[PDB]
Amino acid sequence: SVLASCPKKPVSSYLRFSKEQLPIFKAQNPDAKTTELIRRIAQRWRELPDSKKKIYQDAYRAEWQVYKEEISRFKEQLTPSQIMSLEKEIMDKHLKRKAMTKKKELTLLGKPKRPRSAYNVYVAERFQEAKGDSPQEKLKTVKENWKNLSDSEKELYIQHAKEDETRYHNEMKSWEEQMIEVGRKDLLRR
Amino acid sequence: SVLASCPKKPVSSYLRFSKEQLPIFKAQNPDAKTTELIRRIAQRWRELPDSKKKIYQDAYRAEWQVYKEEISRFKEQLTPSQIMSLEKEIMDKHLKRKAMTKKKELTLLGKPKRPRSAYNVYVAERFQEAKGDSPQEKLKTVKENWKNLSDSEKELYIQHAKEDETRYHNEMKSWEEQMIEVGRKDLLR
DNA sequence: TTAACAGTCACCCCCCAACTAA
DNA sequence: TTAGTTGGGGGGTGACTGTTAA
DNA sequence: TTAACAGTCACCCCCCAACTAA
DNA sequence: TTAGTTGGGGGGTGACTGTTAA
Ligand SMILES: [Mg+2]
Ligand SMILES: [Mg+2]
Repeated sequence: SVLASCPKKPVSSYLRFSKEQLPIFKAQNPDAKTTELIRRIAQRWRELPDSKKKIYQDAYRAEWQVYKEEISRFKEQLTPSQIMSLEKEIMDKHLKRKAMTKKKELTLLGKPKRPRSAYNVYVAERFQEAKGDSPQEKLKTVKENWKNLSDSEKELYIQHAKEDETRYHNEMKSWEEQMIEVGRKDLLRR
Repeated sequence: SVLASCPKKPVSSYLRFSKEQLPIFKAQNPDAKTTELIRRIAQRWRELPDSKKKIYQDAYRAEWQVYKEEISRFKEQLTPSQIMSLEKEIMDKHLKRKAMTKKKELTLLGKPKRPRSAYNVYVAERFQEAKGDSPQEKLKTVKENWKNLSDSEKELYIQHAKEDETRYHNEMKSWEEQMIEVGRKDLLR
């Protein structure tokens, strides 16, 4: 909101060149992957004479002066609630990024999945079957049938969830052992 | 601060017992460490019959109903800016705790200080002599003097800065080997 | 370090809810 | 308490390939 | 997982600014 | 950029001893 309307920083010399060169590179090489294009765009930039590189840098320097003005004026007109709101959206964005990043790291390290409850096994073995014109609607049907489920049938799912608790404790022991060895005792359950 | 005036959740049964016992234990054992008293308080709690622990738990349950009311009333009168401020205050406190925890740990583990620059070694030797009756004011007089320092005499501090940098590397090497024994690649790069 | 550009991909997050380890 | 787990549609995003500089 | 109580200790934080590795 | 480093005054706080439960 306040962060969305906040002036952004100008784009440095190379990225200006890249932004403009990517479409003309993509047009001439349609089935070439973007990584391949950027590799060559970067080459062209490094092979570009400094008389021309400078032109892109001068544009950036002049834009930096517009930005310095725009951000100063923007921050002067912000009320205390808007300043704290801006600070809160920045930190909230930063924490979601940092969370997502650590969830990706833990997945690459091969961290075991947490235990699947008796309800989770019911969702797994009874989702796609149940009526519903949407996944949200299908979960409500599964939840309604989970409540209506007899105590004899609940014991079928309680058992599967008991076997998954055993598999979590065994998998966590090996993973945690492995993590001590890889020098990552910080990841262990305290 | 919205958070400061925010009703706090009731203390659970053990902590109620602790709050009341600590003064009695402290009076009867004046030269005992608080840690030693809490250890004994925790044992008296463990040893307390469940008929008596249930009394402390009933107080808590009844107190939880007062809290549910007080927090509901409090949140209804909060403004969108105050709601957003409270949420920010809670998260800010949480992050400061997590930062401090990592700073204390590194200090516990004996992590060395980073390398200090020519400007740092300059304010380390001449801060005393600097004019001012406040640390903030008298540090300001060394900045305008750091600028007015000729580059020839400024070179005298950059040699002594690198003298310290070599010491930092030797301490860092010893600490990092002692940390791979703890088993923490998380603390290295 | 990391945000600043972009096309494609493959992975994560939100929501619906319930359950439960940390 | 939070967060992650079952399901997936329909959004959102870091890594990849690069350089610059705040 | 962490907030909820407390006494003591040995730090840490935040301000003023400049400088600089990551 | 951020964060940490030089200085310290003037407050703030996690570890330590513990259990409960949101
Ligand atoms: Mg997303
Ligand atoms: Mg990139």
